[PDB]
Amino acid sequence: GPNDFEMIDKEELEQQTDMKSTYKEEHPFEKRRSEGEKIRKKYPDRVPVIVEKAPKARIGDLDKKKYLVPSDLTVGQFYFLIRKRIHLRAEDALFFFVNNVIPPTSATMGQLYQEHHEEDFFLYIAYSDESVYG
Amino acid sequence: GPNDFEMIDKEELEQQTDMKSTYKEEHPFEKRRSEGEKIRKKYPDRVPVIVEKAPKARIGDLDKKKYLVPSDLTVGQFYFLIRKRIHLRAEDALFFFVNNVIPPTSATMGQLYQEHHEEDFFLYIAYSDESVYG
Repeated sequence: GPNDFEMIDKEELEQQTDMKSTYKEEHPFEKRRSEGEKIRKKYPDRVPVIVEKAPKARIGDLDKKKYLVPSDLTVGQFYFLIRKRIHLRAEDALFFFVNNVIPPTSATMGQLYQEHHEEDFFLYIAYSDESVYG
Repeated sequence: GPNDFEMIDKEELEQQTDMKSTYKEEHPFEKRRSEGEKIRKKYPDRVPVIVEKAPKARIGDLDKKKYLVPSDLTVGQFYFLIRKRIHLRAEDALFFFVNNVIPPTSATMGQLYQEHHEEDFFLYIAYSDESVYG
């Protein structure tokens, strides 16, 4: 409601410790929100995901950071598809982080997007060789 | 199924960074699980909550750690009632952390317990004067 009070709640301060994103640094919020809003409108069966390396990760690079992922793929299948894009062995460690936390491997990409997408309509994922974002 | 393979999942490694608890260090898991199962059976309308101070918190002490909380109380109301037990002013900073994260102030204690109780059936909350757990 335009004339209703907006509650400011302590948990918003979690954003003080959000994961680093060069993507966010290079692109202003309004352009990001524009593109993610347009792409969610255009591929509603898919979610847009920015996949970036964690600051101290010792792990092979990824060419593209922007992915349109079917919303019914699990996180585990996404591990496989990113691993295949990085060209990692099955044994090479690969960890995802959403809001600094390893997401459930059973979870769907659509459920992660619904719960953790940002106000620019993008889901941000960091990847590392280690199990702690750092 | 006992004869079925148990999935070992990457997100379990989140527990490597679990918040400190003097309670868990002083009481072995099996005694805690016994008490949390018995107390969940006796009080189905309530959730058992362990409230302990964060390692770096500069904040008044709590005489008791063990609380039986009605599961329909909000996080905001639980803030108020813990505030009343510490005897803090309204304007004195007080933050809760569940699994290192500030919970939603609108969430119910029962929901928080459902998503975040540990295998001893206790919900663990740390409190601090600062907005980041440390």
